[PDB]
Amino acid sequence: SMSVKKPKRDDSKDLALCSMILTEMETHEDAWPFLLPVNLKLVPGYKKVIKKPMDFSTIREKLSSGQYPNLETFALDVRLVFDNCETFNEDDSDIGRAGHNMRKYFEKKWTDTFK
Repeated sequence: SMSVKKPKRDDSKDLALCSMILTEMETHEDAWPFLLPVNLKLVPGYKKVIKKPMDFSTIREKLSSGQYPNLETFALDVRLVFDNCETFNEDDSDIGRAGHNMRKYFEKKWTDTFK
């Protein structure tokens, strides 16, 4: 509350560390469904069904231009990429499986880097 603060967690490396995580996501072999925005002209249903499209290139541009106020807003956009994938793709598909694998990969890097 006013003039009563919890001890200051060091957040000065968060930007660099989120960039490293995102690099590792970009270079994973199952990243290919997620590297670029879904083409809304060429994928029937996507525009109407997926209210907030997100992809790694879009996260990379937001990261690079100071559009994440903190590390939690960054994790929300990464998770959105996988939540979107699960909304649109059967679990038993190459893309569905890719999404589950990437989410698992991300969540471990996240816990190990920050928790």
